[PDB]
Amino acid sequence: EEVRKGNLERECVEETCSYEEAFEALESSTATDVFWAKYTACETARTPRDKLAACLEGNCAEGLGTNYRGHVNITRSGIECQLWRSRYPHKPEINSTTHPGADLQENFCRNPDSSTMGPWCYTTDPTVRRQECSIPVCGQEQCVPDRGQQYQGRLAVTTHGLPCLAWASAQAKALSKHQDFNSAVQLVENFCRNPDGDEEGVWCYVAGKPGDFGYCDLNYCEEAVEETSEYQTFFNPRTFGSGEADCGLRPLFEKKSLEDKTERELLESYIDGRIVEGSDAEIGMSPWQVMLFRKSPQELLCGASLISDRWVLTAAHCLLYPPWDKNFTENDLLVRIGKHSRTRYERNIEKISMLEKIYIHPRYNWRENLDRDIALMKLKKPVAFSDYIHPVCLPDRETAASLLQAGYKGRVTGWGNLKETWTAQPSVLQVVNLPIVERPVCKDSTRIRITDNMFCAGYKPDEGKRGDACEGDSGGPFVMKSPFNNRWYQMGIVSWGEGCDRDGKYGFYTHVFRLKKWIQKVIDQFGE
Ligand SMILES: *[C@@H]1O[C@H](CO)[C@@H](O[C@@H]2O[C@H](CO)[C@@H](O)[C@H](O)[C@H]2NC(C)=O)[C@H](O)[C@H]1NC(C)=O
Ligand SMILES: *[C@@H]1O[C@H](CO)[C@@H](O)[C@H](O)[C@H]1NC(C)=O
Ligand SMILES: *[C@@H]1O[C@H](CO)[C@@H](O)[C@H](O)[C@H]1NC(C)=O
Ligand SMILES: [Mg+2]
Ligand SMILES: [Mg+2]
Ligand SMILES: [Mg+2]
Ligand SMILES: [Mg+2]
Repeated sequence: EEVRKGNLERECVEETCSYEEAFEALESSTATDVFWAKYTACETARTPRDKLAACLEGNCAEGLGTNYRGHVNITRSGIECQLWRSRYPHKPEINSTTHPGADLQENFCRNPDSSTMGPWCYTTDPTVRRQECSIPVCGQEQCVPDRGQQYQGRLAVTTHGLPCLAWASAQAKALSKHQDFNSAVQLVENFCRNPDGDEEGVWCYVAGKPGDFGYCDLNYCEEAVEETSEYQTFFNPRTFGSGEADCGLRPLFEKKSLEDKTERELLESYIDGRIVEGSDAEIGMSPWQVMLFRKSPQELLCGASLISDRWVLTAAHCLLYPPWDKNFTENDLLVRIGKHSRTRYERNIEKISMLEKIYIHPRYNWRENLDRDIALMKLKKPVAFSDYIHPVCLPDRETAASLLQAGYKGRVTGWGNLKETWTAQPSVLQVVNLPIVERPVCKDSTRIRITDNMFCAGYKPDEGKRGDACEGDSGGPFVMKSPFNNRWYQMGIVSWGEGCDRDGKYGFYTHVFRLKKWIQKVIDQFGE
């Protein structure tokens, strides 16, 4: 009757025990002492039972982490743990015999010396001896970290309920090592893994043409990102197209050692008193700006943002919105670039270009809050830049915060195309600057809830201010100017603030810094 064994459940955890008692009826002595090792670690978590119960079984950090008996390979950063068995790169001061208390098996993080920093391991990185690991703390359940860079679980389907493809799958290996990853990531079967340091999160492949990749739904911990010039080329020119080397350097201004009328105003904290309305932009002030027209009828549809000589952004809901019947093929549309009069045709200033292919961010969802309201379009032929056409620089995690702190305000350049899908009207491009508003103040002014993916902007209303919410085009650029490398970076892709109607308040724009890698897979998908 081993099934019995005066079970502890009642003797040692449903109430405490603290030894002997783990004696009368209990054999295999050192196992009574490996239990005791566990039990001394769980010490301070004696009440309630479930806490202790879940401490002893150890996928769980209590206090200084000694109790951990789970299976995590990786450190805080991404470094793989050097097996405890091992001396390369590091001869251990603490081998399995010297501290036989802790379970020093394989490379799973432990804490046999109970260092204040908690569970840790030896590194495969020769410059780093021991780096602590980030482990599920007891009673703060779920919360994936590092955008699923250290994801060692088993998720095998996309957000849209599609099947992941195997990571060899004949062609899924043919295109794998086409690009470099982090090899400290175990790419099993068909599970959702984040090789390429994707700021968006984990993902996998899907049935379709080569390189099809839905993303994976996982509860990531809330990254509250809101805490000639030298800007290195992230992209691969051949696929992405040229431009990045020189992006965000306005021909008529930056290159000509010129500040426009309202840019110096951006520096200041809202000098308690001075707002500036949406006047007309002067020429070459928002060159990356784009206009999306329907072909037949000649119907202006949406704003956009040049990022190269090749790729351009917009708001997914400009081509796909089933609440209407928006489903535009490439043959339905065209874009215009470097325009200034909405109505006139700019002869030998503006370029007309057609579409080659459209790419709706795979995690686009309109059936709730327009999550990932993002799209991507390639032009059937590249575009030649000028003093009127010029691309905007794209930011990363690091620049977000850097620019959302030091820089206080941003900028919405448009022909008010968002507003005017509602009334029935600016004739010429309007520029206007808006301060980013604290997220919590933005939260309790709106019903539709805000992920970390979206943010708010505008001046504070005080009972006598009418809502200038809805400045700019829909799918157009919100932009910011770095006071360090002196380049224009796009932060937002204008979306419907509420709709726009409801407002006597603030203005909404989707984040972009997490796109970076999603883009890189798409330009490859299409090709060179
Ligand atoms: C790092 O994590 C990997 C991935 O889980 C571990 O390797 C797996 O080990 C289990 C059985 O122990 C197998 O079922 C999987 O197929 C393995 N996957 C591999 C080898 O890719 C591995 O144990 C961990 N590494 C260390 C050094 O502990
Ligand atoms: C563990 O290292 C210590 C270093 O003080 C040494 O005494 C012992 O022989 C080593 N044993 C093993 C198995 O590594
Ligand atoms: C648009 O319609 C076409 C059929 O003409 C088809 O490709 C598809 O069902 C629609 N596109 C989307 C994204 O739903
Ligand atoms: Mg019970
Ligand atoms: Mg007893
Ligand atoms: Mg007794
Ligand atoms: Mg007794």
